Amino acid sequence: ISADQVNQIIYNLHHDPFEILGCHLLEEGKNTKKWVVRAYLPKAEAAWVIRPTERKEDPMNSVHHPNFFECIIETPELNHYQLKVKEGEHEKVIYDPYAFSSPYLTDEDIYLFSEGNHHRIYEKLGAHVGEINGVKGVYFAVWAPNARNVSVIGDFNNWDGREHQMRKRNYTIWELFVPEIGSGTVYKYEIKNSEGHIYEKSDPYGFYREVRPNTASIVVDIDNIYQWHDEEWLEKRRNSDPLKQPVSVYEVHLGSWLHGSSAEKMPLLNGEADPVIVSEWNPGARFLSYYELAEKLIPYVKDMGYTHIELLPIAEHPFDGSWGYQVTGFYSPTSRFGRPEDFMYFVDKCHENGIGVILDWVPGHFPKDSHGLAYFDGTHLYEHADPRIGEHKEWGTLVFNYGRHEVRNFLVANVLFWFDKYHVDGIRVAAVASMLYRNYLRKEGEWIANEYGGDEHIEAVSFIREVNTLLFEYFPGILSIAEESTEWEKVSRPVYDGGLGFNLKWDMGWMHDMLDYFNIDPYFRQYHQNNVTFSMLYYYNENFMLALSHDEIVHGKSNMLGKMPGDEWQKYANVRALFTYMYTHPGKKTMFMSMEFGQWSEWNVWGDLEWHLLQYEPHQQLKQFFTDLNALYQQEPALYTHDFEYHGFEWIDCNDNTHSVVSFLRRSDDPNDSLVVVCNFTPQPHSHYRIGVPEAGYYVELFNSDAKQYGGSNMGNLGGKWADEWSFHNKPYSLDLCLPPLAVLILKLDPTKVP
Ligand SMILES: [Mg+2]
Ligand SMILES: [Mg+2]
Repeated sequence: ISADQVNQIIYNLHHDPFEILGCHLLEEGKNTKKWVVRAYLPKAEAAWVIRPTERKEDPMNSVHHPNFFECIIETPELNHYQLKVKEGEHEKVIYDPYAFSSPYLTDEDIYLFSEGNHHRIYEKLGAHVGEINGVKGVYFAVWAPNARNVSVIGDFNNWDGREHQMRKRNYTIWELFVPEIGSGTVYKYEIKNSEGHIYEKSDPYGFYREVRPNTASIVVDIDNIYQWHDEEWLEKRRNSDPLKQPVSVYEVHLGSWLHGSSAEKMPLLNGEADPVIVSEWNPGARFLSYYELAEKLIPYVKDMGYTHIELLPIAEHPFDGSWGYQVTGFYSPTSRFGRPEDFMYFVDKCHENGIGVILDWVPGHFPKDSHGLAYFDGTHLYEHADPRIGEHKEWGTLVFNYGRHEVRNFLVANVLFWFDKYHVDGIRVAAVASMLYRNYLRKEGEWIANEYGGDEHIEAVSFIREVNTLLFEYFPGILSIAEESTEWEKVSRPVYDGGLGFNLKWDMGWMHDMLDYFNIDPYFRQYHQNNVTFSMLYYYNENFMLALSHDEIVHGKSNMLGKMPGDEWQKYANVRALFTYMYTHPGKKTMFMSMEFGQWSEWNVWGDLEWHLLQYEPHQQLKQFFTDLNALYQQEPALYTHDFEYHGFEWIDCNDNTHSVVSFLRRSDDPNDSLVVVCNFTPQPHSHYRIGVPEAGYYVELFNSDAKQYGGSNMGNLGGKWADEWSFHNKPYSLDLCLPPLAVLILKLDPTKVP
């Protein structure tokens, strides 16, 4: 490029920057092509083009002006890239703002979509505000290859689409530009199938929707509604390994954390909306907006000291009682809580407070609701036609055809969509078994094996591996968390080693062992010491997340206090002992709303949590317990730097089944950060209980779950204990400890204490 062309850009004299900026073909070789990417990046000193799917990074060179950058790349196709921009000490990674000249589908878009490789198809499919033939309007496009006809109906044509019949491109996608209409436009697709049957559909790629039980899609100017402030958070995440840092997740169902009064409007960011009544049964109650939740949920979580909030599915879903797991609008955050920008505000505010956001994502199935993806164009389009692989008959739902390119693309681009437009920090997928197995909840003779005569769902395994590959390439440093309940191997291992590509797996065995153990009368725990210790035997096969989730405090299982035996005092002690053990055991941490203040009742999705309990000392003390334990967890490297290395854990002794006592070390990089954990899982206090420690010195009582401020009896070691030179548990030195009842101690050598 020439200096005059550059100067025309710098000084805003150029007639169309898209001629010069973005990705331009220079020449074709035999096997390859020469491309140039150009960017105008004012205030940037340096820049790179990332080809994340190819594992490649090329520097950009300043050309004629310090803020005008060129990068020449030889590669057959350059569809998938990001710009890295350095402004002083700070780096951001972005999509090229000059990637798309035109709002309409190109030959290239349609080709990539057909191969299932359009990682940004949601820029072109759906509804987009744009300019065609010199007029501002909205481009609509939808995949419906077998439709006889498709029309856009909406507010703008009184739901009569005779003048808004769409144009079929390449026998696969319907499009229409509509002039003068913009964001706020309420619309659906009217489809005639091959039999002449006419019916209405929500926009599969729709970015916003009316409030359930209404189903109309709404046009969003998704790139011009919110100003982000989280560049520093995103830089930090991209440049960190979340496996080497503290992850304590507060799991939340947004619709049932806290309700407001339905007698006022729902405040939004710089706006308001009609209240959304939580139900006909509880009509005085409304949901909080994403905006109110940003003002109330985020400081609450910040004060508790959790690192992450995990949301039950917020993709648009018709029925409250699905909890979100039955999705019909994969590309919009539910309108129950306001608008897309309100949710953007919520993620931005989490990032300002140093809190990450994980989404429950549901690529496994979708329900039969006629507004949604089911039998979309008069064929099994999104779902496989054979019900032996295309229905979960026990659930009444449909299974995506993962082998069909445009379906794979729908889902793969969907997971990227939440990281791109909503800046989320991870996903969790429930019931991965449901996807992995051809015989899942199917009886003999009602399923067919794969082409090798196995039960493995080959197309699903392949899909899951592509999701995790692309996710970590485009957004390094995220969390991809799986719950898989059948002992499938290498769930949280890289795809190159034959894994599924998650970086964490819920330890469901650990959950079952812990809740079965603490449910047992203390006298009888001696028959069940294996519940405490067994899960360290398979621990190193995956990167485990220790999750006590929503699923464990519904459907007659009781909330945590209700699972515990004894009087009120012992029930609380049991909770403190379990959670202190969970926070000191190797693995990341997940717990669900209500567990942190001792809600007695089960989680009820039709109401909000029992906040009135925090009027009373016992609930308050348990919340202070969790607050201090989260604080300890972020402050003690040995609790998080080596969760997944042998170095990080060693049993001291775990053979005293008779007294239900176990003890272990946690270690980190610095030997002086080592922690001695001692667990007493009966109400029998011990005056003198010897534990081997690795070195002489004073061992501080860093934490004691029986402290009086947690609702305990306040027994312990009055600040700490000097190690005797007294061989015990194959260790040179030992502590003569007081063990409080139904309690866990954490002790740390203070190597600079005065003898
Ligand atoms: Mg009509
Ligand atoms: Mg209530």
